[PDB]
Amino acid sequence: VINYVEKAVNKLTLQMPYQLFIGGEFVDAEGSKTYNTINPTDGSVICQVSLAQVSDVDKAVAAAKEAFENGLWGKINARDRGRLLYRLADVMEQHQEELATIEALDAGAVYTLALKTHVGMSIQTFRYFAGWCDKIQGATIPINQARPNRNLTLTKKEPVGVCGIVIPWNYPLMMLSWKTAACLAAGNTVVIKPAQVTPLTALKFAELTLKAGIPKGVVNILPGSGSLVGQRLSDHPDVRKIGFTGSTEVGKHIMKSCALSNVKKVSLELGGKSPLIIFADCDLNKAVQMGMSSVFFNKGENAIAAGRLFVEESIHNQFVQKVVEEVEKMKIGNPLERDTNHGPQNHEAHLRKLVEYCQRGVKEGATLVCGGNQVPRPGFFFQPTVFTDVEDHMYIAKEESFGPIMIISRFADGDVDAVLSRANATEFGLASGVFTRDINKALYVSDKLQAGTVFINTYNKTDVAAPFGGFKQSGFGKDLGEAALNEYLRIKTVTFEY
Amino acid sequence: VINYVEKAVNKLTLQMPYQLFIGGEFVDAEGSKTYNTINPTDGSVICQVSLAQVSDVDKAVAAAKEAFENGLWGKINARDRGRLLYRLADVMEQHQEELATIEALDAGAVYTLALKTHVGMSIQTFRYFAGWCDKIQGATIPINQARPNRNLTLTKKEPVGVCGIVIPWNYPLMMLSWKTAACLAAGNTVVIKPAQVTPLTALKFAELTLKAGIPKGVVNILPGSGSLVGQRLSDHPDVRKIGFTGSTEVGKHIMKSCALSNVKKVSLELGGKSPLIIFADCDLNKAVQMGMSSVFFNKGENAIAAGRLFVEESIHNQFVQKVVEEVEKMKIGNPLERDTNHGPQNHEAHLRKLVEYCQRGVKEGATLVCGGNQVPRPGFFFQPTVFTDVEDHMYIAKEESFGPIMIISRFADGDVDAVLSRANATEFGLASGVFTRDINKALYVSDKLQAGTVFINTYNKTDVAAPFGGFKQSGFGKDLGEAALNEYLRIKTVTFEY
Amino acid sequence: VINYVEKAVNKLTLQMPYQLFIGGEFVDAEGSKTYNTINPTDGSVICQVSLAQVSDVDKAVAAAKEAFENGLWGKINARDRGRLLYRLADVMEQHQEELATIEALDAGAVYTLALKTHVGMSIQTFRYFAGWCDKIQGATIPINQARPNRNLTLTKKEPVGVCGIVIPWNYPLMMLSWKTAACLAAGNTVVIKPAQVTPLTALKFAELTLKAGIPKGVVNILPGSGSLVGQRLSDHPDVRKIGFTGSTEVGKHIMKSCALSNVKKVSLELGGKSPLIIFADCDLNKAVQMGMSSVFFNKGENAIAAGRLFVEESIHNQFVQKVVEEVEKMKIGNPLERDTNHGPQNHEAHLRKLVEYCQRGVKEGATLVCGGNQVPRPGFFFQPTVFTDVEDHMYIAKEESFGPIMIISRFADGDVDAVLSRANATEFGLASGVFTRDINKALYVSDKLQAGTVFINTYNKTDVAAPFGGFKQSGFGKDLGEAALNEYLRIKTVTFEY
Amino acid sequence: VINYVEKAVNKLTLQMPYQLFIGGEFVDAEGSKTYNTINPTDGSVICQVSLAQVSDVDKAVAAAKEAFENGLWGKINARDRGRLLYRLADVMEQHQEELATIEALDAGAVYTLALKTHVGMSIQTFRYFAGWCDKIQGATIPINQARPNRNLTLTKKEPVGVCGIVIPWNYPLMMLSWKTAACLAAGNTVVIKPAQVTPLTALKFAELTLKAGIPKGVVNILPGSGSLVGQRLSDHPDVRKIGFTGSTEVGKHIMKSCALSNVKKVSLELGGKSPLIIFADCDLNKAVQMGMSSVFFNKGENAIAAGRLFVEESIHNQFVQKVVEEVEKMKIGNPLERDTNHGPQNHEAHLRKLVEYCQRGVKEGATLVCGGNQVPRPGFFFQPTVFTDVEDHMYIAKEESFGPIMIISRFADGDVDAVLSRANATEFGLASGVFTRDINKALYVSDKLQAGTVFINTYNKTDVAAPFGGFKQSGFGKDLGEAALNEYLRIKTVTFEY
Repeated sequence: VINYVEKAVNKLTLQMPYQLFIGGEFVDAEGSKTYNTINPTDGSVICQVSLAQVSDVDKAVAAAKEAFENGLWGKINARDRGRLLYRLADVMEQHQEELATIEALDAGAVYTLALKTHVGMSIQTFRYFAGWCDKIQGATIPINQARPNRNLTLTKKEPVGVCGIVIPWNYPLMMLSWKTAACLAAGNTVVIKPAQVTPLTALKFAELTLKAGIPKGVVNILPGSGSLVGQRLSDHPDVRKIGFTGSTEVGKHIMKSCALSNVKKVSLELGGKSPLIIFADCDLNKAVQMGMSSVFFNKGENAIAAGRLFVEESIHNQFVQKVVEEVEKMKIGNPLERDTNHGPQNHEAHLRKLVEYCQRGVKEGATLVCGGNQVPRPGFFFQPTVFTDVEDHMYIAKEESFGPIMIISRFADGDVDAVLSRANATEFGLASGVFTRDINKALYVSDKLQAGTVFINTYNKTDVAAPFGGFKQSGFGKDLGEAALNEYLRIKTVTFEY
Repeated sequence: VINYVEKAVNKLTLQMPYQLFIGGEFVDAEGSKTYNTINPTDGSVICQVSLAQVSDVDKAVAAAKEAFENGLWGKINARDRGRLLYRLADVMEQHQEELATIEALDAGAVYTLALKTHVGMSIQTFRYFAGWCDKIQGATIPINQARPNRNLTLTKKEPVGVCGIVIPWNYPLMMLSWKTAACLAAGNTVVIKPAQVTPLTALKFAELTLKAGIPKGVVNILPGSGSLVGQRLSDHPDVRKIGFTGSTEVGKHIMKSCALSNVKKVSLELGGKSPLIIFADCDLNKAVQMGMSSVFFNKGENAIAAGRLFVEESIHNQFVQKVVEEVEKMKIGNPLERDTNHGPQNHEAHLRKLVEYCQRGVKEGATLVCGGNQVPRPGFFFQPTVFTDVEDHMYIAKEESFGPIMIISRFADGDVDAVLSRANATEFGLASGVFTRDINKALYVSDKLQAGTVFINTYNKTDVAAPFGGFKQSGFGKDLGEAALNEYLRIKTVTFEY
Repeated sequence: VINYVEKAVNKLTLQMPYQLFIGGEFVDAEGSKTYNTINPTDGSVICQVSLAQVSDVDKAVAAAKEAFENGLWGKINARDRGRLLYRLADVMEQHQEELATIEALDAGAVYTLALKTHVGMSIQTFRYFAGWCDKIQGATIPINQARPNRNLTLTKKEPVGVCGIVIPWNYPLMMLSWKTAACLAAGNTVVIKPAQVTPLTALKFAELTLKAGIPKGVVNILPGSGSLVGQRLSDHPDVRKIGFTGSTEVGKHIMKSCALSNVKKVSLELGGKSPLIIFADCDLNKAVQMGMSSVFFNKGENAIAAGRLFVEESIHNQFVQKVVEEVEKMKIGNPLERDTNHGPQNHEAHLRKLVEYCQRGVKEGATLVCGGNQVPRPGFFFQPTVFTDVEDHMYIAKEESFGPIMIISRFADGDVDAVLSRANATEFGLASGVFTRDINKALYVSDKLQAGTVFINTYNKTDVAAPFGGFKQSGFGKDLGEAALNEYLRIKTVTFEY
Repeated sequence: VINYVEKAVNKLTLQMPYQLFIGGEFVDAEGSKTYNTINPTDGSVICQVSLAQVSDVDKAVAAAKEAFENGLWGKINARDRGRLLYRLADVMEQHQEELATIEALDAGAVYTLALKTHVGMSIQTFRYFAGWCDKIQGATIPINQARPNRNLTLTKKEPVGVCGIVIPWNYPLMMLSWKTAACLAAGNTVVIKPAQVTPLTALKFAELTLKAGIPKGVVNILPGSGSLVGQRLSDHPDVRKIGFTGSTEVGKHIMKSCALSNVKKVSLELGGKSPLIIFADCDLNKAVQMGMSSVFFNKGENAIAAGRLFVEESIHNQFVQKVVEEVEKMKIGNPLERDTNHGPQNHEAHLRKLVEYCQRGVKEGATLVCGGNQVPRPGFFFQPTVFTDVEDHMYIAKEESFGPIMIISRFADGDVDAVLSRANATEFGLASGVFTRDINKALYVSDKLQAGTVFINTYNKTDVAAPFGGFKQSGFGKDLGEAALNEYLRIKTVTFEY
């Protein structure tokens, strides 16, 4: 039997695992060490969670290696790996209310959105990839013939083997799902590190894999310190790939560590400063609605949020009046209250960073139109904010808030290429967008924008079939889509002579 | 007008550029510095070659950058880019004897082999990749629809931008062309660092890009020091991809610097210790021919040369006897002479290295059945060598020689799984092969071998359409085939709502 | 409520629909016309079944058209259409014991096989294709830019629309599943025509689509005379694709009909005379079992069965001696009994042709080693048959039997192209096989065989991922695999200038 | 030596073969039968051309079948096949002035346009398809494993064999180039039947294949009666694929014949009546330019000609007036005059049909704004024509004219779905267009149009990489694009057990 932290909320009896998941069992960390996970709604401790040690990482991994090399996962039909992954998806759906509640407690996700998206997309993610398992194909290739002889050349797609994935705290389960589904669809086994601040949906997902019959060893979760577990996953000789989403500096270190050990393959999503250009000839109310969302969605803790809105001169003031009208209507509150629109930031230290951030924006000269402060109520809520008169040299033009702060700039009537470089000046390139009703503009603007995603007349419109990843200092590699699969596959060439 | 080093050799008149190619002109390095390049057939100094300085690397990068962003190459149709690359290939052909002659002098490549393979394949590459330009396609993806609205999602494959590629010395022009043709075809610009010890066909090549009409600044070439130029390209914040083939420790470092600067994408080809497994049921005469070749091809300076031969008990002795018989017959000598089937080694330091290498095999217990020493003639020639009684723990069973040293162990009659396991006991994984007439062992062994390429009843049969790359510590990324392009393209997702 | 035929048998209580399925409701045919369906184990009348007339064909088409054009199926996400098909597969799984049993009474399929294979594969078929729904992608293409402007070119894969599929009687549910599942996955709607002699499992399937939530009109089934429904569907101006499996004469007329109406798309799969070539170096006992199965599986009623076995002189006599011993251990009997392994032929008329066929086999000079006659018992059973001494010019060497008739020819030891030649001297070309331990023989033999599928050391090894169709007069077009989707999709090219 | 018709014209001495081209040699038809080919600039006989008889067809097929089965074309590497086809484009380039004059003579194509587009695009198509040869690739597929044994499934893509292709007269060289290039690229051989009224460029083409090194018998050409040649090819037992482009009645008959003989494969491109919908928010003047071209290009002799312009009510009259302004500026005359805009129709009988068509438009109530007549001068000119007040039931609203006839209908402001019905109420569906500055209608009208090509803010912008073909009664199959290659290839699934 599994030890749970029981807790009655949202009409529910939650049963939450709080330990390391290694080898298909929940165990305490070495020397029973633990740490506190914190509910951002009121500041309380939710419980104590195991704190992984170097020798626990070694066990997660030995188990991942054994499951891959000798266990069932590596011996069964691609189609059957499909079945299992599609079953895990049914289980996740059977437990959806419970997972969205846990994600609301653990991470401050407004409960309606945690159902429809955090958990909703998690489920689509496994179901999509399960589809791929028996549809991953190699090639036969018509090479030159060694006459008087004959040659056949074919390629076999194979799994890379044991993989370490490190997940961010903005959407704990969904991001777990994005990287894990693809990784396992390709026939790998995995050691997962959820962020230190958000371990709970990972741990419950762990248990679901048991409920789903996924073979002992295939999934191993290690909550705890990022630089203890992330570091060792990178150095380890039996790990062949690291998937990393997170901060830039930590990214660089990770790739560096991958290089120094065994030249493991590495993915990196290091956030962004995504531009959104809004011309005069767009549909303005809709630009307001979608503009607001491009910033405020999931309390701005969103690696592709619009980090700079460039609004055409002649509609700028009208756009700002309208955004202010609508911001006053958002309902800030507890994530479990059904009428809540805008919930807490994820943890305390981020709320501090948000405060410091808008302090500095005011200092350096920008115009603060609303918000900027902690909301006066318990927990870690932050007021939806709007800056105008942002000039390209300001820190709030260069830096990623990861919070609900709308940073607006003007550009001149009909002045396309100039606004284009302003928008391209960054060393990020994770996403971008443009609103206009003119087709020429839209097409042209999407060619020139130096970002991995261009949204046209919509925003935050990701999908499990559509690949996701940045250019430049946002990193490289994709999550979601056929393309995702390639990070977790290796290609073998086989050339016969006969 | 271009300065040349003129030489009457091989019934032609080589006219060799010897300088830096930067932005369309041959120029001297900073401070007019130069180094000598040496002819391995006689020990003499072919000529003086510019020695590239940090400020030159930067000038080469700035010109690659201008050409990508504001040059014609970035404006022209994909079809016309293809045209230009087919032209280049025609020019290369028109100069085939000169290029193979240059390569004979600079690298010691036997002229016939050079003409057929080094240059032949080179020309095939540019031809192959030429036809890819206007067939590089993206996708349209049926995403869930934001009803009542509609969504179109598509992808654009786009060039990554300024690239830097670092070429080894074993097939100077060929290796250059494997990497450049793919890079160029995807629409990038390039800065190429050929090995210090082999700069010559790379500068001739550069002159040819001029004959071909490749716009100024698309190709730039920088002979010089490996660390000086490699390190600078790795750090430069305008470079976005490194392609690298070379030694383990250098590669790791390259990958490190890529991480610590701007998360530039990277590729690593790091050689191997490739196992070749020979079963008593193969055609034995053919196995001696192909087996010998698997080692001695291009005097062993070959990244997928067979590092270890495992030969079945029942035929081990008859197999050795026959190899020895056939080695006696090889004419070693001047690469320019028609009779010659074995050139000198590339350079002096690699020859001394092969000498230490075989002493070391003897000290540790392996039988030295022939060769082992420098051939007593001018230049840097090495004896085709054969070792037997080689135990799994020996240094020469683990380390990559890069020379003509066939290294043979036995295995037990019947013992399939056992041998696979010893063949897989390396942290290399570049290539492998199996000889046998049995369909069942061939398919099974090819599954179980842990390497990027598996040759079945042939060896060294690469082709411009078949992807080439390692697993484990041989690195990652592919040269050749369609897969090679994915290394030099990026995917932008455009998602419209309407 | 639905009118059933109830039947207690095999320890279940069968509930079998028996009417036209049209617009999601079972209805009687024009003027209440009916015909009888005969149990082949005993010749009795299972029941009356509706007899579709012309006005019914139009009603079914008119329903499919409305459901494609205005109903949910043409409006939902590709992703969700996936879910409906995975759901249909789970419903078929839930009624699996019952479907196997209807297939036993209706088609004389041995129960244990009907369950593992007819039903089994049918489930995989819907699971596999449900997978494709949202992995069906078009392209983005790099056309020449109309300077000084820009062009964008993409392709959208769209459904074809209303399809008619005509299903054979050999594996009724399975072959329905084959063509239906791909058709639906691509977003089409369908009118299905099962074989006059095997309507039952189709009609029960029609009911299960109700349980799965498939919108009304998407599936429609019309039992009846093949030549009336078949005729009308292929004439109808609102049907845009016929998928057909059946005989040459009928297939031909159908294609002719598609042309004279509205130039509908067609696929044709017209049977086979598949050569199996058995080499002396093969594993003789496996060769015998796989040989047995190659002819006897599903009492030979199988478009891909080995209709000639060529055996190498040195092992011919020993092969026949063994085949005969095995033929003799075959238990013949009621498909419902656990220990039966050779059930009755599908229907009387077919049984009669099998009789006529061996009459001519004997008349024309072939040695009849065993069987070749109706088993004396009731219903329609036929005796496992083996002919040896078959000469190329003979009727039984040219015409497909589609019964359990093994037809053997010698070929001279070591004569490969000569037998290849004989194996290819047919206007069929649907499948083939070679048994041999020689990789070289195996690979060469598979190049040279003029056939849609080549098996190597196995036979009847179809898989839902592996495309299935013939060359020459056996047809064109694939079932199964990614290739299947192509027969049911159109490609639209969109070219913008901007 | 070949027999020429020598003509000094357009500063050149043309050398025009006039014989049948069978097996690499030009020859008279059976009993030397000939027919004349008429210059439509002045109605003069150009010269007499051989007239293919049945025996002749058979000879050509046999020469193709021999070349495919046993000749060089069949044994070479796909890469070497690529090369020859590239050489073929080069020879055509060197002859490009000559071919364009020949086409100006035989087809009345304006010389400037024959050079740039008729011949230019031909040159492109060969170049395009040459690149595809060594890049046509099969699959390796993850099927379920027959445990404890193992399985390998792969697909080989192979040629179909002898093809027959029937070429229309409107762009004789170009159309021939379209089908022949992909056909040859895929590995097959061919009998090409040019239009009876336009043999000359096809025959000049055949000479060129000689110069190019195409093996004797890969390309066979048979000028003469359409019924005689095309009908024989369709029934021939040794032909395996027909590619047909022309008229609906002849197309239907062709498909029928493929069915009746051996179920050979068939493509049909059967013309269009393609709608071009112009919205009031377009650029008015670009619309009048692109609009005029959409109809008048190549004298209206164009399968994707805009057969109806639907102009939004509010901009109609301004549009019709501007169009009249511009039609009066078009210069009419000799195809060799370098300032000609509009040349003669292709032949008398078509001129005569243009005349009748226009009478009929007026008779049924449409408004003749200009033209609708033979231009009085020698040869077969027809006036550029504008019709207005066209209504949905009229004959000229339904029938394809294939002449230079603008047929305009108004449509009510701010309806969109209602103009789509009108644009879709034809049984043609080859092409279509939308002019609009508004992205939302553009993307939506592109989905909704039932045609194989949608131009958006441009027209007639085909391209060798972009697939061309029809839906509904326009036929099926593609020319141009990767997807054309699959009309000419078959797939072999090969399945191992081991």
